[PDB]
Amino acid sequence: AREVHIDVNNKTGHTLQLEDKTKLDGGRWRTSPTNVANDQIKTFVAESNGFMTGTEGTIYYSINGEAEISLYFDNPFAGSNKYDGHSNKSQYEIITQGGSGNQSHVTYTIQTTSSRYG
Repeated sequence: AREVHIDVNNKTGHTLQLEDKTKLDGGRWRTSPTNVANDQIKTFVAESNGFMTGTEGTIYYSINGEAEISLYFDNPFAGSNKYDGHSNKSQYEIITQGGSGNQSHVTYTIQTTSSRYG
């Protein structure tokens, strides 16, 4: 019973549309991902359900015909948890901070990309 709690914080300027391709490679959804409104935070939760396995998956969101977001999480059996957030268009950026442990928590902040000085 490893669990992964997921906060998705939408700061994109648009609605995050959940894509059907969203998938759990291991485990099950206690609370499953939904669309998330601009300037909104929602929490989704996944449960590991077997012997010496863990929870692992990727949530995919669409930014209104404009871009694809991928949020990966892994709370393995033994090991370090792993997480990543990626945007297929340079105009969006994901901040990823997630927990260590067993009942773990990760927050993905989907934001507008900033321009770096000089």
